[PDB]
Amino acid sequence: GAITYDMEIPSSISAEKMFKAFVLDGDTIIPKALPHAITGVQTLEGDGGVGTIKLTTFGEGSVHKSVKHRIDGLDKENFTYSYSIIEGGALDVFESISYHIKIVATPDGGCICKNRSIYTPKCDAQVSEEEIKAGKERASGIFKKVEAYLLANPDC
Repeated sequence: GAITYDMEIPSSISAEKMFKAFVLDGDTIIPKALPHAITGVQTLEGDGGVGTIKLTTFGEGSVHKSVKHRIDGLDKENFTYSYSIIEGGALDVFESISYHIKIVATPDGGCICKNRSIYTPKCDAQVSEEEIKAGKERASGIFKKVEAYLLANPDC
């Protein structure tokens, strides 16, 4: 089938600005969030919206130098965001890789932000604990460097 793993994050930035900083503005913030194994991020479409394609590229300790993914869906009623890997070396081991954020407000001027990944094998791979734990540290780094970017620069 397809296997999946999740994490939940308390945040104070607005749910739109959170995902905007997380991948749309991710051109600097994702490199700064994972400065060892990531080296760069770039857009490959009319940006920001659904059906935007995005490059992400990698450094030391890395199985593949690059991957491409899409901004796949967004639902600002309960701010769910889909984003999915479409080509590049992550799909050498896997048939498809995908991701799911969910964001809802609090009574305290913030948000609760859940994040998740989905891995579809070529009917063989088990999914490695390495990307479960690195996925936590990488997504955490983004949710921290995004709030620190918007601490310095909320006017964007």
